[PDB]
Amino acid sequence: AGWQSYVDNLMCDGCCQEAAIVGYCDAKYVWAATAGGVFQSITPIEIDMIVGKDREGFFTNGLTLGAKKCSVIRDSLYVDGDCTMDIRTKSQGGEPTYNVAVGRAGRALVIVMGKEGVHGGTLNKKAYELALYLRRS
Amino acid sequence: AGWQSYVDNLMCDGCCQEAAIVGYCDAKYVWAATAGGVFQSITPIEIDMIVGKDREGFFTNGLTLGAKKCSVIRDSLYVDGDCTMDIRTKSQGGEPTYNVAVGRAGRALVIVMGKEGVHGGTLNKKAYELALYLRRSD
Amino acid sequence: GWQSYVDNLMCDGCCQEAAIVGYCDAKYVWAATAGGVFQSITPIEIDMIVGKDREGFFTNGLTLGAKKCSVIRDSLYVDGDCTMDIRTKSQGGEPTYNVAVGRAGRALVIVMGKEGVHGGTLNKKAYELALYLRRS
Amino acid sequence: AGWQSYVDNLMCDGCCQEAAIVGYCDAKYVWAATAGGVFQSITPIEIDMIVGKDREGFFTNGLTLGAKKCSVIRDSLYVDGDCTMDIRTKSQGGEPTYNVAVGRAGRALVIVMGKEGVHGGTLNKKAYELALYLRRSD
Repeated sequence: AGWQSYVDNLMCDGCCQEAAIVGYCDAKYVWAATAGGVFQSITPIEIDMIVGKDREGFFTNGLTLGAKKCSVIRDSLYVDGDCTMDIRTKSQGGEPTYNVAVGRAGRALVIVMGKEGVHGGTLNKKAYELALYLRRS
Repeated sequence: AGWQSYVDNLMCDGCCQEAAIVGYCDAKYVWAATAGGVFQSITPIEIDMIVGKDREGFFTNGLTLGAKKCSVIRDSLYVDGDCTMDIRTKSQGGEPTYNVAVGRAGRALVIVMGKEGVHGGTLNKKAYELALYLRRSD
Repeated sequence: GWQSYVDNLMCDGCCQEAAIVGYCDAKYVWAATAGGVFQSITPIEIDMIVGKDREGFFTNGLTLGAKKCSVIRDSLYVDGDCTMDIRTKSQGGEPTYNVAVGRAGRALVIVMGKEGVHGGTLNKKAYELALYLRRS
Repeated sequence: AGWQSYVDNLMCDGCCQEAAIVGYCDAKYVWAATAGGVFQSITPIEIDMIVGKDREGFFTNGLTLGAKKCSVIRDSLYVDGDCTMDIRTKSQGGEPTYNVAVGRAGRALVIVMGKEGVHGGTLNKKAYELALYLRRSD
């Protein structure tokens, strides 16, 4: 019912270490996120970079999510028949990189970070399905 | 009971130049394909490379479809919650490349080749959607 | 072509008739299986199906290609659904057949099952195609 | 993650006054259900009546869910392409009847009771969708 339950739904199958529902329109802030993760720290400026008119800048300079440096693998956020972005965190102190997927609905963004080893396709479709569901709703 | 029916409905929105339904189990061959395209010439050996246990050999050496040299962008064919593969044809003398998507249903493979400029995400969800429809209709 | 979707619905063999009919601007049969009553669905009949009056057809019934029918369940505009469970009427010594309507964006998927084919089978058949057309 | 979360998923959109996930095979009992409702009281005997070989007895004598007398509107639990039952409670002390839908997955039953005025179609598809989802998993 609440947005936290939507995060619960995303975290249910166990392949995500974190999940979040983030507004990108007139309620541009984190609606709900996994407690204690980095998504709780996603800023309005970071959201702008994700949904911005410029779809080439993030490929050159990357982007941050909750101040976590990431790289863009594929941008399909505004392409025909899709509404996703495949991202991957940058490895720091020997840590493994993590896949991230964004699903864009009409008012919010579905963001998921996979646990170590989880494939981008799994996250892509997870993000896609909830985005589509929110769109009909 | 015609699979040529499905390829027609894949060619509707006009973003594809080719479309095909290809088996990868008992009926390892093209069931239906765009007339005049390379998908029409997909050999059993090629189907094997697509659905094989080896999910690294094609990234290293690429794969072919109807003999056309291609590269694998992403493999999500057997990964949790997905059933697609993002492919892209290679250029010989500067000609435009074309994105390709594979959608794995029960015993059938949905394969679509986009026109110039059509994004992989578009084709990925195009193949994904038809595969999902086929799976749900067990 | 829409005639591709109707011949698609005839694949599994549980149906004796299938059709794609418009209910908005293009209010007429787009495609139908040849030799059946569905080819003859009129705009007046499409109006009853998709009408604002969701009680009229229960009291007096409805017709598809002039075939007299009774509405079992109306889920066309209800939340989470987009179907209608119909059943043709017997005009004497004839077996009845179930019919299901699936409402997509601007189209209407209509399927008539053969004798013995249960309504739930047809309901999900229409539901699945309507869902595919919607998501796509 | 747990079973109560699946119940939470079913209750999210607000059209259900109650929801539950009930095992019908080797773990034939309520796995999770809405706190304080009637589904919490679903017995193994009631479960057997729902999934039993006899698909006609319940139309004649009705059936109970948590001791609550109900009637069967439609049985599609084992028909081709479907996996649901459309049930409806019987009105007692002037109260309104409530629609109920049962969706059958491989090992469990998705059961939902609509609020006053909620249509059978809504519950039918809600139950159908989660049962199909559970099936993709088991």
